[PDB]
Amino acid sequence: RFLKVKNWETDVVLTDTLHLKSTLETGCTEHICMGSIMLPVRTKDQLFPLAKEFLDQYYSSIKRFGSKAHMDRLEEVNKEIESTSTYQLKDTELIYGAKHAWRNASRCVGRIQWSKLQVFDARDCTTAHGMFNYICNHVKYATNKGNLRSAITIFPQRTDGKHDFRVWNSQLIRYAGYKQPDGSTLGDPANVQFTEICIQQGWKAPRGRFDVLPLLLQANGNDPELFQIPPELVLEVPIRHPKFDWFKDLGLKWYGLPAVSNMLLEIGGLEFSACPFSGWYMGTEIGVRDYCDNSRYNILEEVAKKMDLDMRKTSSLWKDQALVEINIAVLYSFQSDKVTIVDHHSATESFIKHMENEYRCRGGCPADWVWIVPPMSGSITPVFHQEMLNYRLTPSFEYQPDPWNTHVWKG
Amino acid sequence: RFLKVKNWETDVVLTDTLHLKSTLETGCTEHICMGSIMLPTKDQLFPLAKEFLDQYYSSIKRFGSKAHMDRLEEVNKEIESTSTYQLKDTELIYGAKHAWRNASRCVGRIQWSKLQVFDARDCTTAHGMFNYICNHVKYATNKGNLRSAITIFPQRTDGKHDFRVWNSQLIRYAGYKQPDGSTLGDPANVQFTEICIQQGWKAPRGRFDVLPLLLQANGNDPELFQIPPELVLEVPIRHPKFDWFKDLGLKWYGLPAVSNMLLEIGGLEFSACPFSGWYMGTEIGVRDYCDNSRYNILEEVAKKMDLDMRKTSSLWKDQALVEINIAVLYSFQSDKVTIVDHHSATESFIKHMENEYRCRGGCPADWVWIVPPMSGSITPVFHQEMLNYRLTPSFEYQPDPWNTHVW
Ligand code: HEM
Ligand code: HEM
Ligand SMILES: Nc1cccc(C[C@@H]2CNC[C@@H]2OCCNCCc2cccc(F)c2)n1
Ligand SMILES: Nc1cccc(C[C@@H]2CNC[C@@H]2OCCNCCc2cccc(F)c2)n1
Ligand SMILES: C[C@H](O)[C@H](O)[C@H]1CNc2nc(N)[nH]c(=O)c2N1
Ligand SMILES: C[C@H](O)[C@H](O)[C@H]1CNc2nc(N)[nH]c(=O)c2N1
Ligand SMILES: [Zn+2]
Repeated sequence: RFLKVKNWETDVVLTDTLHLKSTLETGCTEHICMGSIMLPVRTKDQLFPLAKEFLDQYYSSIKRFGSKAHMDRLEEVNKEIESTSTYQLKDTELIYGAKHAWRNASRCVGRIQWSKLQVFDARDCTTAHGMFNYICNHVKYATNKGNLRSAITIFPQRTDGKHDFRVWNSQLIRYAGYKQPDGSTLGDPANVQFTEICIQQGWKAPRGRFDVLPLLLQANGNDPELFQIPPELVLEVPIRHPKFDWFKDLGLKWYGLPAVSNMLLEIGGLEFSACPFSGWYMGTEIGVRDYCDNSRYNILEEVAKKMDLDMRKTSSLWKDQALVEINIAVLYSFQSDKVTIVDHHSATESFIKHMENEYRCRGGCPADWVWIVPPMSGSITPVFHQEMLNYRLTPSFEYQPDPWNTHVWKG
Repeated sequence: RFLKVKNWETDVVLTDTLHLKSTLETGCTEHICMGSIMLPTKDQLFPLAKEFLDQYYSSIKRFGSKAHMDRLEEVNKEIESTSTYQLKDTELIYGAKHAWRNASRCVGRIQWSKLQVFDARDCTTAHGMFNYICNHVKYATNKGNLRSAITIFPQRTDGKHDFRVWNSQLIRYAGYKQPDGSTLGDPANVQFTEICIQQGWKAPRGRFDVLPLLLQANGNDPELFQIPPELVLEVPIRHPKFDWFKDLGLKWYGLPAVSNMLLEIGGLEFSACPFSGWYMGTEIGVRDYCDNSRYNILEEVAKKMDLDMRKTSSLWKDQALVEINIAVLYSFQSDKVTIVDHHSATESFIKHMENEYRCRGGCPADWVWIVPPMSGSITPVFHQEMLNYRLTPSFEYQPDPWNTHVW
């Protein structure tokens, strides 16, 4: 079967055949669409078929499908599964797998970059201290003094689900949040609960608006342990505005390295529950979401106050006005300090070209419109007008529940 | 079976059961989501009629009453004999209000029960259609104090005798291709603007020429009529701070009135059913003015603002977009023509959702259309999970008639 997507701005029509390779379920049915729902121990039995699909994909990509080397590898993996109930990926397979999870990530606007990914193999890691060292190195390599490079660090896979490696932080670098007795929050409201766990674990909190959280790291299913990232490894940008000189006195800064640490990487049936990865920011993630969400730093009022905007009626678009200025400041600040950042115009335009290329060479590009369209100025970006098909390919990145909800405390 | 929706800003969780009454198909499967795709007999008619009359009699609290049973028999007898049936006035009013209530792409449904219904089922000619339409336009406009309305022409029969309004909206501006290579006026309507000239319209060939109506009665060839200019309320666009803005020569019409959809009530198909409410500001200022394939005015506005258009990262498009939208709202407000901003509209829709969850057990909603085309995440709808499903009565898209009609 063949499915068409249309771009309503250009009349370009594309044909999807790749969706035929899709296995996992979407959440949707013929009766209900769940496209805006945020979240819609394997046996030998189910594992070998998952391994086989994967290795067939891998061997096709290197143009060796059906080769003696392909067949020997199937036999070898088969025999490893029947003997040990699991198997180990070769380095080449791990790299290919991790690149493809990113390529298959339908919510990611940054995928033009998928084939340039530094893979760090951390499968020999055994302790929390080991994990801290690997992560420090990842941070330093990725930051590259402002000239950001994409990377992922892959810790040992799940075995019986009782010995999982996990990073408890949702991102490697994030700011503390402190709920006050009067109901107000200091710092990032998104991180209150995690900040609380850190404090209970023995973190001494500075209690300011921008305290970089400590890493909380779990190796081999053990209770997690705290570590401070060396501050000299944590690149930060003070936010100022090209024309507004009072902007600096708001006291805003942000970190340069966005690095997701709470997802699960699946490759050929194997589950890597600790696989932190990082790229670089699109400006709107900080300027729109982190600064302007009501449940985040929520700076719209204060910025609009200082701007002397008419704040008495929403119909003045004071919020919209202040939002643009904040986002201008973020892009200007990163650019001035030579820290890699991309604006939402350039990022969406590059995504469109990537997507078209993927249709020509791969037969499709799964994409989640709800996420791909930026959270400001939607329809003046070309993605707004782009019909997209969303479906699940493996290898993949998956959401996993926060570990403090599941962990068996050992004491 | 019982599904939950979460708002990620407020933590409010709502439970949906209304979807279990869902009937039509979405386009999506377990393998593929099509959420962002724009277009994804006697035996057949009676279940549809029964389903409808059951919900109608349930709504007036007479489910399983004698009047209920009597009406089901009457409609069944009429189908068996005539191969169709006619709605009581009460059933028409209810059906049309509920089609709006079930419209998952409509942010404005808080208003659903205040809908003036104009029964035009006795219409027989294009001239008749024109008279009903002018009356609709004048009633709804109300000198700027807009009132929601729909006018409903006769239902489909053998399908060779359809009533259709060929315009996509009652009021829209002409579009003309030029030797120059570019486009004058609204590029969205070029094709239609040509069909009108092909039918004998003398086009003024300006930037903002109100199009003629092109009305099809009883499956006949369609005819042209100019809406009396004094009935088309228009708004000149100025900025509260930028003096120069007015010199761009921009204006828009006050009445949005969708005329190309198909209203389905209890299995019956009303193919000409123009309806109207009032504008959310972004439709005009973001989409009509700034879409690249529309009036596409960002380039010119940014130039007057003397912004740095050298690089995309100066956010010059974004700055201009905001001012253009401030102007649209200000102009409408100054001339006392109803308009709603996207903040107030989306806030209203959240309240409507909560009302519908407690009262009805849910609210079908299409997040891709509900979230405004600017400033998405600073409106509350961005953070609201929504479930999308199809209920009847409903409004459905139908293809442009010129593709289908034979002359
Ligand atoms: C290289 C520059 C990149 C840019 C500009 C970029 C852009 C983005 C953005 C804006 C989002 C949505 C962010 C949000 O709203 O939370 C996203 C999501 C995502 N991206 Fe990227 N990305 C980049 C690199 C990467 C890399 C290196 C990976 C993994 C190897 C990745 C995988 C993902 C995944 C799995 C999601 C979904 C996250 C979730 O479900 O929470 N991206 N991308
Ligand atoms: C009272 C003021 C109203 C407001 C502010 C409003 C708002 C909107 C908006 C912003 C859209 C998206 C339109 C677009 O972007 O093209 C929409 C779509 C729609 N609305 Fe409303 N609405 C109003 C009244 C009505 C009425 C009176 C009806 C029917 C009786 C209606 C039924 C619909 C339908 C069927 C759609 C989807 C149209 C399509 O698929 O093209 N709305 N509404
Ligand atoms: N899948 C889910 C489910 C629930 C929650 C979440 C994280 C939310 C999504 N939105 C806010 C927060 O996620 C914030 C982190 N997102 C950064 C993604 C990114 C950008 C650039 C480079 C790179 F490597 C990675 N995900
Ligand atoms: N369902 C479809 C499919 C294809 C095309 C379309 C019309 C397009 C969609 N997007 C722009 C244009 O629709 C025209 C604008 N629609 C106005 C909706 C509205 C607002 C306020 C009051 C009221 F009565 C009606 N619909
Ligand atoms: C409910 C809704 O799905 C949710 O707010 C989504 C919408 N789109 C998003 N898009 C991105 N990129 N990131 C997000 O966190 C969200 N949140
Ligand atoms: C491809 C995508 O579905 C298309 O651009 C949609 C997106 N959301 C929309 N939302 C509204 N309200 N109106 C539209 O015309 C569109 N267009
Ligand atoms: Zn879907």
